[PDB]
Amino acid sequence: DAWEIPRESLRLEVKLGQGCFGEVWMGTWNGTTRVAIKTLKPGTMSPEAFLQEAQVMKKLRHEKLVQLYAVVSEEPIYIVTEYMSKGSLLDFLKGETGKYLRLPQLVDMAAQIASGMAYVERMNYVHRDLRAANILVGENLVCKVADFGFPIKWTAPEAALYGRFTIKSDVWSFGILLTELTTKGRVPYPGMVNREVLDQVERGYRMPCPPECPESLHDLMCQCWRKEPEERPTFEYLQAFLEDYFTSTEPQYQPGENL
Ligand SMILES: Cc1ccc(C(=O)Nc2ccc(CN3CCN(C)CC3)c(C(F)(F)F)c2)cc1C#Cc1cnc2cccnn12
Repeated sequence: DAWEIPRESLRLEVKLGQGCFGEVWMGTWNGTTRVAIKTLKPGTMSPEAFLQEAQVMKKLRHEKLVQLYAVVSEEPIYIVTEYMSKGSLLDFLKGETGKYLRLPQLVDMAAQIASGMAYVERMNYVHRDLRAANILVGENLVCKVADFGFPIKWTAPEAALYGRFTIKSDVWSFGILLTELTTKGRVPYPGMVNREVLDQVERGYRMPCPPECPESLHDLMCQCWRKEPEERPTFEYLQAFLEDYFTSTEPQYQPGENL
């Protein structure tokens, strides 16, 4: 058991999520420390399929990966975790302060995610659904990699077509996630339906450079979007590249209207 707790500890205060097969609540733990809860909506998935997520989350422990705190085996099940106060990043980028973000805050932000995924990469694990809807945000623009568990527009074409879901198909996704950041949360492949994406991309189409995104950064995304998984960069290299960007790659970056 080890991470099992009682319902006596917890209190589910305001419903923040409304998942495929569950819900998500702000709360309080042992009446003191403020946490988040995944509640299985009963019948649907059962304590087998749902509770392999707590297995996986037990082994990972990293400063950019949402931290498991506790579990509740006896039904209804509450999977418990730290609370990211600004929520999902897609929400944050679309919300109040999205308009004030410039490219040093987005690229800093990006480097934290790459950090988390490098740790994921080190453990020989695949995420499978890397994107702005699976990144939570707390104060001071701290981002962490989360999971809320199909998206053609984020999934690599070798994983979408043939199921080769490797670390390097998360590398692909990271490049797309980068375009979300640089457009402020806009959906990939504007106007193009799932079917058009595959076909065009399959035939070499990549997203053009976002307006006011320098070309150096657009060369990074295309690096993630190479046709051969093994020629994609790595999260470590991407981490460093993003960390060093304004000294080593854009020292004449000058902020403008949007970025
Ligand atoms: C309550 C809660 C419960 C569970 C999870 C969760 O499922 N996390 C998770 C699951 C799996 C994986 C890794 N696998 C990927 C798949 N892969 C195939 C295998 C490995 C990881 C990761 F950390 F590794 F990324 C995280 C997140 C939250 C949240 C929250 C929260 C906190 N503040 C707010 C504010 C607004 C909204 N939500 N929220």
